[PDB]
Parts: sequence; C-alpha cells; structure tokens
Amino acid sequence: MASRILLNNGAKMPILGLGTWKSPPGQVTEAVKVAIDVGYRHIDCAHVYQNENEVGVAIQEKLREQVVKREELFIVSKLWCTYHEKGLVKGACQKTLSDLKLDYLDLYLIHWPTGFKPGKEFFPLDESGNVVPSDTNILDTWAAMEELVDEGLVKAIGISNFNHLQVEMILNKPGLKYKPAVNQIECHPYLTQEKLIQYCQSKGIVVTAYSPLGSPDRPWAKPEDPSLLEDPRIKAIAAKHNKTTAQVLIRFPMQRNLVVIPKSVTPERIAENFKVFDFELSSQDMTTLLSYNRNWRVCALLSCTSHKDYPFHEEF
Ligand SMILES: NC(=O)c1ccc[n+]([C@@H]2O[C@H](COP(=O)([O-])OP(=O)(O)OC[C@H]3O[C@@H](n4cnc5c(N)ncnc54)[C@H](OP(=O)(O)O)[C@@H]3O)[C@@H](O)[C@H]2O)c1
Ligand SMILES: O=C(O)CN1C(=O)C[C@@H](c2ccccc2)Sc2ccccc21
Ligand SMILES: O=C(O)CN1C(=O)C[C@@H](c2ccccc2)Sc2ccccc21
Repeated sequence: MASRILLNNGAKMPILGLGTWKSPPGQVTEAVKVAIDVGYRHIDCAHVYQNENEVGVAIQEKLREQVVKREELFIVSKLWCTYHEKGLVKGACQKTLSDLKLDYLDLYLIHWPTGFKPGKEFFPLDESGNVVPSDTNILDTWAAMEELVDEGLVKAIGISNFNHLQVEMILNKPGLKYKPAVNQIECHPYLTQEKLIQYCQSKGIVVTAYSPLGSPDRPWAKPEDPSLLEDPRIKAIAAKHNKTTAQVLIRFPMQRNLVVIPKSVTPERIAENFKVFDFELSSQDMTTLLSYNRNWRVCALLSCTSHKDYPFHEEF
C-alpha cells in the first residue's frame, strides 16, 4: 500500500493522518510528538478544536530535534463556520498559521458548508435551539479560499461535509481558479458513503474519512448508539487477521483509496493505529464491512438542520 495519494495540485498526501478533535491541550502535544516518531506525517487540525497552539509546539519540537523536515509533513486545518465572510478568511487562516507556528498549510478546508454569525462564540444558537447563520455563500467563501492559495499561505484548498450538489456548485463556478483537492467527510462501516465517494472520485477529488472508529468520545454519545469498536462482527474480522478492531477500521478506508484520520491521544494506540500497512482485508472482508452501512452519522449537525446550506438533507 503506497503511503501517499496524488492531489490535483501535484502534491502527495499521506493516506493515514492523526486526528486532533477532542484532544485536550494538556495531552495533544505528547500525542503529536509520538505520532511523528512512529511515522505519521499528516496531522488533521482545526481552529475550532482550540488546540492548534499545542499541536504547533509538538511540530516545532520535532523539527528542532531533527526528526522530521517541514517538507515531509502534511498539515491540514479548517476554516470554522463563523469566518465564512470574504473579509474574515485570511485572518482566520493566519491565526491558525500563527498558532501552529507554520508559514504555510499543506491543505486548508472549509470546515462545514454552513456559515454562522460572526463573533467570538463558535456556535451561536437562538431561542429555538437553531444556529444563528451568516449571510455567506459557498461560492464567495470558495473565492476567498482561492486567494489563500494565490498568496502562498496554503498549498491546496478543499471542503468538508459538502454534499455532491454543493461540491458541484464549486466545480461549476464561473471563473473557478482552483478545484477542491479534497472533500473530508464522515466515513466508516455504518456510513459507507458509496455515492458521495463515487461522485468525488470521478471528479478527481480525494476523499478523507473522518470518525473512522465511530468517534466513541463524541460529546453527544448515547448508551444505546451503535458502537463500531465493540461490534462483534468486526472483532471477528480483526481476530482472523490477528489485528485489533481499530486497525481493521483504519485499513478499511485505505483499501477504498481514501485518506483516513483516526484520533488518539493514547501513545500506545497512536502507535498501534499506524501499524496497518502489514496486512490486507480480503475481498470478503471489504464486502462484509460495506454491508454494515446504516447511514448512521456521528456528526449530523442537528442544531443546523434549518440552515440554508445544511448538507445532509440530500441523499448524498
Ligand atoms: N471535518 C469535520 O467536520 C470532522 C468531524 C469529526 C472528526 N474530524 C477529524 O477526524 C478525526 C477522527 O474522528 P473522531 O475524533 O471523531 O473519532 P475517531 O478517530 O473515530 O475515534 C477517536 C476515539 O477512539 C479512540 N481510539 C483511538 N484509537 C483507538 C484504538 N486503537 N482502540 C480503542 N479506542 C481508540 C480514541 O481514544 P483516545 O484518544 O482516548 O485514545 C477516541 O475516543 C478527528 O479527531 C478530526 O481530526 C473531522
Ligand atoms: O446535535 C449535534 O449534531 C451536535 N451538537 C451541536 O450541534 C449542538 C452544539 C452546541 C451546544 C451548545 C451551544 C452551542 C452549540 S455542540 C453539541 C453539544 C452537545 C450535544 C450536541 C451538540
Ligand atoms: O466540526 C468538527 O470537526 C467537530 N465539531 C467541533 O469541533 C465543533 C465542536 C464545538 C461545538 C460548540 C462549541 C465549541 C465547539 S463539537 C461539534 C458539534 C457539531 C458539529 C461539529 C463539531
């Protein structure tokens, strides 16, 4: 299994990255350092995770230790929803760059297609429990992302949580300057995303699978929710290959030509999660894992279902 995939900007993206959502500032510095030591070169970040300073410290530390070169790293961050206004995008990107102590990002994503009212608060809600949106739109936000490229702040731009119609909006944009390189979407055996993956891949857009382990630490988890890591059917697949359930869950997207970004702050797990280039899932295993699809989302953005750009009304 080649370790990197070719992007439409000529750059190569490692197919296995480290997630950092919910990684406490108290622990992510260690997490990243260990990740880099055991082979990870792609780190998935976001301003909204409010830990990019601590990620940056780890990277800086390992550059000065001479463990890795900036050029070998693929650092990804995302524009949060309260910064969709054209006038706010550069400042949002430069803040991320400053926190990460970098002078470029390899990839910068619009985190969600939905713009939220600008302000200090990351998720402003109204008295009905719905998000307070902003007067922004995807195309205008995209043009703002293009300038980041044209100014050298990021090497590639993409999108996250966009449905195929929203992607299409950008693709068909008059005066398009840069095609999206990546669409980062939730993907695992309970949400297999066949049609959206088909769509993106046919459009030369690389797909990154988030929550590949089913995000057991998601803050809104309910006891009765489906649990991938516990799923006895998947454990059985793992046992057969003498690997852990998580390793099977990370290898699965890899064999669908996806990028995958499992999150851990546990040093032992960070290392284990990377040990997935030494076995292959059988044709039967893949077919089987794909058959567990339930269209079940970790991240359904339920507070925004009335937003004009809410992505998950569409079938895909
Ligand atoms: N673009 C978006 O809107 C979006 C949305 C969600 C996620 N993402 C990105 O995708 C990453 C991955 O998704 P995620 O954080 O939702 O969840 P995930 O990676 O599916 O699951 C992380 C959970 O799994 C546990 N874990 C990791 N390795 C394990 C192993 N080998 N055995 C047992 N448990 C293990 C972690 O625990 P410990 O950390 O305590 O070890 C943590 O609780 C995020 O961190 C983020 O970078 C992007
Ligand atoms: O419902 C979801 O899909 C996730 N969800 C959010 O969308 C609601 C969000 C929120 C909570 C409080 C103030 C502002 C915003 S984040 C959240 C937290 C707990 C539970 C759920 C959420
Ligand atoms: O967007 C992600 O990558 C995950 N995620 C967050 O990082 C946003 C998080 C948040 C919500 C409210 C105040 C502060 C932070 S949780 C969340 C909820 C819905 C959707 C997404 C999130």
